[PDB]
Amino acid sequence: GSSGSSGNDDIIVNWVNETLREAEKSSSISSFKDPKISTSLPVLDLIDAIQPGSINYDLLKTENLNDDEKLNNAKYAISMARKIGARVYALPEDLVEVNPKMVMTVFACLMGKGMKRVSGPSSG
Repeated sequence: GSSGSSGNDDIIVNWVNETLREAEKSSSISSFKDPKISTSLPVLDLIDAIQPGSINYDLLKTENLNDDEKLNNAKYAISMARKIGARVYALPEDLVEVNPKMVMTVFACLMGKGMKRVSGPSSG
């Protein structure tokens, strides 16, 4: 749930964690500059957590990845985004190096659901 202050930019991380927690995922992040992101674990699981059936670990690697594999993972993650409707403008090449320069549109776009507004003072 959006328990807290729905709006801040720090929620971009909390959400990712929660969303995965409620989904019972083994992926997560610590900050916009998280290492695990290199494997696209938190970025891949985050999507599935919302729409089960898209991400198929079967095709994924998530095992001793490398400059080569790591990439394929980045390209796949972004691919799904658009599939579900996450028109993003970034490159999987920079994502492999946990670069917040391109990821700025990665998570942000996904967080598009978080930020919101209501008429009455409702918490959630």
